[PDB]
Amino acid sequence: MWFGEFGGQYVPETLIGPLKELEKAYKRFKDDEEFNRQLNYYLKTWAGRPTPLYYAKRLTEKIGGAKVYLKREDLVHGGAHKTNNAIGQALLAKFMGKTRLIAETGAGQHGVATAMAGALLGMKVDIYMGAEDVERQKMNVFRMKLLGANVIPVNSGSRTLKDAINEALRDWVATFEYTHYLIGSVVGPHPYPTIVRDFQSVIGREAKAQILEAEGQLPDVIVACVGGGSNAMGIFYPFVNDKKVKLVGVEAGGKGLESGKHSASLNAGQVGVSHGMLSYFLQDEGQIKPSHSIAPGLDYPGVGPEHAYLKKIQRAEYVAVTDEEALKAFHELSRTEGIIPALESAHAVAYAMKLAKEMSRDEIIIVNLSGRGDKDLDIVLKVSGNV
Amino acid sequence: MWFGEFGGQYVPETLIGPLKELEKAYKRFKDDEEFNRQLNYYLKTWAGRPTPLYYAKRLTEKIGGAKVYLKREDLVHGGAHKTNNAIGQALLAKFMGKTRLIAETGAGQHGVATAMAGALLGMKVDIYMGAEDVERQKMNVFRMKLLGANVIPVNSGSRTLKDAINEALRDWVATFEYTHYLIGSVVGPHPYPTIVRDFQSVIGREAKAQILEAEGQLPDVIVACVGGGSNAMGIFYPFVNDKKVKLVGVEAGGKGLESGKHSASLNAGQVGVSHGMLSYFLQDGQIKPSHSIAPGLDYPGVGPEHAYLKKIQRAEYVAVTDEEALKAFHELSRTEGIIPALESAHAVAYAMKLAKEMSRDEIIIVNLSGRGDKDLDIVLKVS
Ligand SMILES: N[C@@H](Cc1c[nH]c2ccccc12)C(=O)O
Ligand SMILES: N[C@@H](Cc1c[nH]c2ccccc12)C(=O)O
Ligand code: NA
Ligand code: NA
Repeated sequence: MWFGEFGGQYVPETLIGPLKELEKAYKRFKDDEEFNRQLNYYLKTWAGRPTPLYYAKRLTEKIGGAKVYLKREDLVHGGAHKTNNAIGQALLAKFMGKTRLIAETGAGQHGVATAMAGALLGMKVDIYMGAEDVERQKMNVFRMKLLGANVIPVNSGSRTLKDAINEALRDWVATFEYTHYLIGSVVGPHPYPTIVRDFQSVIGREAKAQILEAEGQLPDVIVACVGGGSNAMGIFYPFVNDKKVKLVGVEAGGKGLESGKHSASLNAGQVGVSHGMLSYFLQDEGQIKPSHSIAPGLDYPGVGPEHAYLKKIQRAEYVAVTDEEALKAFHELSRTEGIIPALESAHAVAYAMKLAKEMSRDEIIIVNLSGRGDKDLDIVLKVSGNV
Repeated sequence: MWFGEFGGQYVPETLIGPLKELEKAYKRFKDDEEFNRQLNYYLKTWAGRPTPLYYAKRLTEKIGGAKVYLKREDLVHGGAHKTNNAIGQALLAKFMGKTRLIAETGAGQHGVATAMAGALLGMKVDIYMGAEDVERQKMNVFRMKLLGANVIPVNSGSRTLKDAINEALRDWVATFEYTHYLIGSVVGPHPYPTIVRDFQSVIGREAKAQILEAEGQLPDVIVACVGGGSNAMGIFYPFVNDKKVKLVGVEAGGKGLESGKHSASLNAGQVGVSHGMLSYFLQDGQIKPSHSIAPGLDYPGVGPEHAYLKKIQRAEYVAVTDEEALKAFHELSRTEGIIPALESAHAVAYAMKLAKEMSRDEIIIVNLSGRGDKDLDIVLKVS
């Protein structure tokens, strides 16, 4: 339940029963031969795993530093790493005899992934989404509707991601017997941070095998963007015991760390409790304060407790990249490698480019390209302008 | 050169020189050890081949007849099969010493694939696109520019795909010494129909191996959508010599075959010469306009190798309306969690009707040629 001082089950007593049932089911099914057969089958044939590890040769040469590989989570079904978690939890839900899935979403990407997994497995899907995010993400709302999911606008509180999570928790207490609450990052009360990390760790396991095959050795650095932290945990976790491999999580620097408009919880937040977990949050008064990022998936005031832990024990380092830096990396990757990255993933690219220039040419960097940029074209069109 | 009577190389003297140079280069490089090491490496690490073969279990059980499998070309980098052709030809261009790629596009999808491949190999990319299509494909135009390509609006003639092809050809005769013309389907003069089919046949070879692993046998029917015909040939070509395997191409029925608003060249068109080849074209007489809700299927002509297959009766060709493809778009999204391209939805729509007639022991493979992210704006307006 804890990662050092972070994690826990900071929830009302009505949630402890449901969380214990989930913890017991997961402990049984995680190593069950039939569950993993079906999971791997769906990941292979429906999601398209494994994804490749791609040597960004032009980008490497242009910077003239370390070798930059991209783990291509942009190629999984739906365009983001979120699918790995959505399938895992939706299948777990089916094996527990649940008929309905609920989920929070802010950017809409998790909402879409949950709706896809729900469609696949013949399950009912309701997505809680803050009204401000509904307005901002008209196309993802439409994807969810096409996929057969029902989107429920959340009008309470700040009308955004944190409020959707709380409304989803309120639903789950009343409906847990037939409903699984499908959380979209390594956040929330135990066992969710563990379950989501476990279902994303396939990224790192593939990456480790692919890099040893491609280069005969472990990478020097692994770089991943961090919103809540699931894609980073997925690629990090199989290298945690490899002491030589530096892990770098990249948070949303927004308009700048001193601008007050960012989502860098580990960098500038404080220890706090929200959504069932003890972790780092941006807060003023005790009030969990609004976050910002040009990348909608990084727009969350908190962070997963396992990242707080890895930062505390200094196993991983955490940095911030601004909106402008990510936007330059989005354009740069597109025209240098013909890969349009997600704006979230562009933060990790942006940092990797700075980091490669310093490092030696014999050394190796893996960047987790967590998603594709199709979803972000409207945004980039507005902000970068038509060209 | 030819496929039965169809195909050929009916171009002026200014095109004979570059086309012959391309045939020699293609002969040289198609089986070269170094060329294939680079191609398979790019298809694996950058494009993400192989793509899976998916058993659509809920769709199959719902319909209650044949097992429907989907060849998941929607998962290739870029979201459509065209990437296969774009990499192969762009690589060929690099091996021939070319620094520039030109290409036609109407839907924008070949334009994006060529832009991506050009970015990948460090080549200049100019995309010829009709002004009517430039106006209807804002986001694909943005994608191309984002990928470092330039988009040259074509204002001659009907301001769409056929005219853009013509302008690229006029460019290529002037610039062939350093430019490769990257054609986007199995059309145009020899050797383009052969080259494009060869670069897409990876689809069919994977699908064959995959269905043998899953089911222990070849499929009873393969169903693919047909615009120019590159995704259909890709999946058809490895099964041509397997006599038991039925091949079904699905053209755009549009507003209806009786309506005059469709792109079913094989079904309702006449034989003629255009863009240096003998094939089927919709005719008024002269070549007339085409229409489909799926922009990728919106072309009045069709590949000569499909004309050949239709004649020998090796492959059967059918049409599916806008309405029918739309219903299949929604059905596959809701039932399987896969949002198909509207082009691909034509293939799904026909495979669904066909599955109903067939038995539960029998197998259909549908080429799911692309994903539907690009079509959401169009589907939103109709919805
Ligand atoms: N906001 C993103 C990612 C996300 C989902 N759930 C979260 C919980 C915490 C942090 C981030 C997330 C999305 O909905 O796609
Ligand atoms: N119109 C589609 C497909 C296409 C490209 N070139 C073609 C030539 C003939 C027929 C169709 C095509 C596109 O541009 O993406
Ligand atoms: Na955060
Ligand atoms: Na046609």
